[PDB]
Amino acid sequence: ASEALTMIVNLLRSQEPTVEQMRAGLEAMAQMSPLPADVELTTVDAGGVPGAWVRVPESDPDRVVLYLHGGGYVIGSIRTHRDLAQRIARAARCRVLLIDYRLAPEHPHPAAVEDSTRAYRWLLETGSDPKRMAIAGDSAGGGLTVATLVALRDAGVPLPAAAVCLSPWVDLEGIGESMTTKAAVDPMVQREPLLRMASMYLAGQDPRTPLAAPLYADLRGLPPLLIQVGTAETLLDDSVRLAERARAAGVQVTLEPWEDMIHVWQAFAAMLPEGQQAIERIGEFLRQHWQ
Ligand SMILES: O=C(O)c1ccccc1C1c2ccc(O)cc2Oc2cc(O)ccc21
Ligand SMILES: O=C(O)c1ccccc1C1c2ccc(O)cc2Oc2cc(O)ccc21
Repeated sequence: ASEALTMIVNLLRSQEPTVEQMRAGLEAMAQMSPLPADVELTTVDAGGVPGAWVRVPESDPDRVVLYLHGGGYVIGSIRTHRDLAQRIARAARCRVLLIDYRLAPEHPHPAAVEDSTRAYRWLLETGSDPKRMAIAGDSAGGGLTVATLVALRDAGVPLPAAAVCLSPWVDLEGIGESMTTKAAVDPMVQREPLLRMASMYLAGQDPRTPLAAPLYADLRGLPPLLIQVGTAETLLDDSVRLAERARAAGVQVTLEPWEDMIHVWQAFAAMLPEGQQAIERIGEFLRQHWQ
């Protein structure tokens, strides 16, 4: 991989923090991403879920990604993922709706899925067309993407044109082979912090609850899925198992394992070339499915 990957890995290598410390730490890290001056942010009440529109000059205003941020269902915000959102808006030439879905442990499962489905229904109510829509998310948000599609389908809501999972988290038990075999080469995600966040999200519910852990959900009738994942990830086998399940359910899956990439490497696109290349691919995938 690019020499820039070492710079990122060193940043990650330099760190039992409380939830408040984890949240503040991510908000602090996000301050380092300068938001380009051509990015227009509009805060909105997305049908009872706080949100922000992210638009850039070449945003086709009728095309919309509902973006679901990562953070283990415990941390992250509209602000932490605003840079990833503006980069997707730019590559996909669309508007992005970022939502502040309810977080655990304060608001356990299924609050995140209630919020994501409510925001999607609100986009429909306010005139967005599903054939010009997609849902996308990273890590916990990638699992939330799959759960949101399952929940919308089950409620008879029309599904979007496509969906995008970046290093999705879909196994809340961490029993993928890669959780052991890639532990040595993953500088961000290990089994223990995952299980702690799963514990906060589940609040004693079955860890195979389908809308929490969509590795166990019925995926039949989902729209075309792009899964991007790094081979230097403990969560590699979450993407592999998700692709297996979706394909067995007849879903059109593109599984893209990026050699040597780390967890949500797209987030480091300002300094990591493979990050910007992966976002350009997301843009191409979405524009393909919107044609
Ligand atoms: O990053 C910013 O926009 C900013 C600018 C001036 C003062 C403070 C901030 C923020 C900020 C700076 C340091 C830090 O540790 C975190 C941090 O978090 C936020 C969060 C916001 O919602 C909104 C703003 C900030
Ligand atoms: O590490 C786990 O398996 C786990 C699971 C559920 C809740 C909390 C944790 C733990 C945990 C979470 C992340 C972290 O940074 C530190 C941490 O440490 C421990 C230590 C334990 O002895 C025992 C458990 C944990």
